[PDB]
Amino acid sequence: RPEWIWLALGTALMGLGTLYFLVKGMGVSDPDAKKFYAITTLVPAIAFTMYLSMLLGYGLTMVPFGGEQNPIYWARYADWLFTTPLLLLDLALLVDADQGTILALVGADGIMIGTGLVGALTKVYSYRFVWWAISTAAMLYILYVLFFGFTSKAESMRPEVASTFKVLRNVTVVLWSAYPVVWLIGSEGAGIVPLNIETLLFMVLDVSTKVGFGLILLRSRAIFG
Amino acid sequence: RPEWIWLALGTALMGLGTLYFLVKGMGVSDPDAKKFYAITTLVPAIAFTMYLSMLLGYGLTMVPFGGEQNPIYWARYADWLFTTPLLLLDLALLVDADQGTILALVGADGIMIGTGLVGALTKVYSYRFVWWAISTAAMLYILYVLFFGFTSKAESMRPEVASTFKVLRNVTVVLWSAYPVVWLIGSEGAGIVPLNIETLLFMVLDVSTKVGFGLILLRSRAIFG
Amino acid sequence: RPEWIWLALGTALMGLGTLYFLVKGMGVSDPDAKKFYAITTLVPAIAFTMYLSMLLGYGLTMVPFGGEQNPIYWARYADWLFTTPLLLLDLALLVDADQGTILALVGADGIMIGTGLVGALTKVYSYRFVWWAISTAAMLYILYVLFFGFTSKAESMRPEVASTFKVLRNVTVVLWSAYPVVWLIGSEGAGIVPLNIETLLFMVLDVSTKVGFGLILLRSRAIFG
Ligand SMILES: CC(C)CCCCCCC[C@@H](C)CCC[C@@H](C)CCO[C@H](CO)COCC[C@@H](C)CCC[C@H](C)CCC[C@@H](C)CCCC(C)C
Ligand SMILES: CC(C)CCCCCCC[C@@H](C)CCC[C@@H](C)CCO[C@H](CO)COCC[C@@H](C)CCC[C@H](C)CCC[C@@H](C)CCCC(C)C
Ligand SMILES: *C/C=C(C)/C=C/C=C(C)/C=C/C1=C(C)CCCC1(C)C
Ligand SMILES: *C/C=C(C)/C=C/C=C(C)/C=C/C1=C(C)CCCC1(C)C
Ligand SMILES: *C/C=C(C)/C=C/C=C(C)/C=C/C1=C(C)CCCC1(C)C
Repeated sequence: RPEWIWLALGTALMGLGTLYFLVKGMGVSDPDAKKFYAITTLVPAIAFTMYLSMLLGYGLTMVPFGGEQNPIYWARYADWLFTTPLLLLDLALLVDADQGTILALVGADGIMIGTGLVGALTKVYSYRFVWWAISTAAMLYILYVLFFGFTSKAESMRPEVASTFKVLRNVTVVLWSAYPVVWLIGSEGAGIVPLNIETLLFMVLDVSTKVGFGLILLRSRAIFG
Repeated sequence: RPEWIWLALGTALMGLGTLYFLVKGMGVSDPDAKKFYAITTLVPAIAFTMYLSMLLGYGLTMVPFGGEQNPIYWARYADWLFTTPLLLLDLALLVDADQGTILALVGADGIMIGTGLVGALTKVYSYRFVWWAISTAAMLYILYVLFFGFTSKAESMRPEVASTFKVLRNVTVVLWSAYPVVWLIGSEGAGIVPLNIETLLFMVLDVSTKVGFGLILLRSRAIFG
Repeated sequence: RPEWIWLALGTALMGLGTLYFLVKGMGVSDPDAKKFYAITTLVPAIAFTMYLSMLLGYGLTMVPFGGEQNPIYWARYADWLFTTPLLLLDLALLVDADQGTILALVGADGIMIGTGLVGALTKVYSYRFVWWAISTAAMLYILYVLFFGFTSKAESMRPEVASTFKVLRNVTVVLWSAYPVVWLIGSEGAGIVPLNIETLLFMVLDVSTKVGFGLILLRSRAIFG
């Protein structure tokens, strides 16, 4: 299958991302730095396994909608289900967010992937978009809290915290919101962009939001207590 | 389908419930009130999505048992899986429960929905009831802790706490135990009550245990620190 | 089916395990002893439900690999998914492990069962072993942290803690690593050992790692604060 190379290239990059983070994580014995290193290595590990599941073709399935037999990488939702809230925890711990606010976001994130998955496998075409919309909605809630609520409390901590957060926020804020767009125009939605392009688009995005995101966070001197 | 209206009416009520709670939650910046507001809005959000999934027919499936092809809304279990422990957490935080007790209840709740679901999709008629029984059993465990162990510690806190808890306990204690009953006589079990009635019965129950429940809790002056 | 008796025997042992733990747990009102009792009872309850689901034949499924139709107790992965991380929590709470480290382990455990399941239901034979290997790899990570990281901080606490831990570690360290071996040689992998034997092998293992493990822990005077 044409996108095979993109799934390979992502399996690889996620692999190396995990291993790098795993080694870079050796000899870190601060409770706070641990937490971070822990979460930030899980994302690409989980990501790695799902990229491989897609590469080997275990993450793939045939959903009928549109009078056609459309291909749907369901693995992506299995992956995101776990990676995406972890990624949020990273941000939340950093700014020192309320037990409350975290539960809020994870809840929202859950629903977001939750509905997105439902969407992806729905057999009535127009219906899929109702799911998209609901998910897209949950996203706007995350992006809100991240942008408004978080930047407030982010700005009332150490110089290194606020800075690192701000970059990490920005990256997420931008790249995260690219996913629904891709979804919509892609084979899950309109079928405007072809699968091989969609996969590549997603593949670049994932690598960035995870390894890229991770590289920034774990490199910073801001993960410490 | 006859119950379509009940699923609509519940989608709606859960929708509004979520939105009411979402707005009512704006401008609440106490760490404790947040926690509550967060949990109590997830419930109806999750509930909203699952009611919609049933309405659109994504939460529905055909399970054969009894030499028939019986309609099972599986989405209910996907819903309850998450909503029900959250609801417990609400009660648990209110009384200031031990880290232990909470894990106890969530585990029990898990098993209750867990087996419930297993029961619901079991193809051997008599077998379903074994599952019912096991689930019904875990329920009696929660209702216990709630009634005995919780009311103890509930009673050794502020006046507003004990009061609010007591109502909330009562509401849960009564309406929660109605679910198995309905399950049993309904199309999951005996098939005495018809699906459309079952759905309405369930719909009324859900709206109460969630929005109803929530309305009470979020209105009280007892969610604060 | 030949192994029916083994699943029965396990259902039974897990049942009694649960009930014993449930009774023995009455009248324990220390926050730390609660936590432990809570987790250690969940394992066998969860275990009980999945051994029944396997006995009743709800946990079973036909996976095609090797040009044959192989039988795969998928329930095992449903069980382990939850039992195995709880088992680790028990160990981690005991030694007083970092929020970080726990999250680390649970993560690894998730991936372990995560991939194991993927493996079990994979339709390409050689493929199954790639999953095994990845899973087996996560295991080595858990066994490491348990053996190296944990024994360090374990040895810097009370005499009773270090001792009990050391036993519990050892039991886990040995018995846990038997599972992959069994998997490989069994009907999931090579199909060297027969299912009825595999089941018996697993059956003994589960009972030991759960009830046995639990009997040791809950009997000890080290679960207290
Ligand atoms: C707050 C609100 C409630 C928000 C909820 C959003 C609900 C919207 C539901 C969409 C619904 C009106 C149906 C859209 C399909 C539309 C193309 C026409 C219906 O069927 C077509 C035949 O006419 C199928 O064409 C197949 C041929 C293809 C070439 C497809 C047409 C090309 C279009 C560019 C893609 C259109 C489909 C979706 C992107 C529509 C909604 C997108 C929007 C939410 C960004
Ligand atoms: C501590 C214990 C281990 C736990 C106990 C769990 C085991 C219970 C399993 C019962 C099992 C032997 C099956 C019972 C069915 C029995 C009435 C036979 C009639 O079955 C009918 C035809 O064969 C099925 O159609 C159905 C047609 C119906 C419309 C007929 C009406 C009569 C009844 C209402 C049939 C339904 C049976 C259930 C109500 C079972 C009782 C539940 C009870 C535990 C509250
Ligand atoms: C590592 C993967 C990450 C960080 C993925 C993030 C994914 C999203 C934010 C996906 C969002 C979606 C919507 C908002 C609309 C519906 C389609 C989805 C699931 C692609
Ligand atoms: C918002 C939904 C709530 C609070 C649902 C609560 C549901 C239950 C307590 C269901 C219980 C069941 C049993 C105890 C017996 C078996 C059947 C079930 C799953 C309906
Ligand atoms: C109560 C059950 C317990 C403690 C189970 C532990 C199970 C494992 C450690 C299973 C491990 C596996 C691998 C490491 C390789 C692939 C096959 C598995 C899933 C059997």
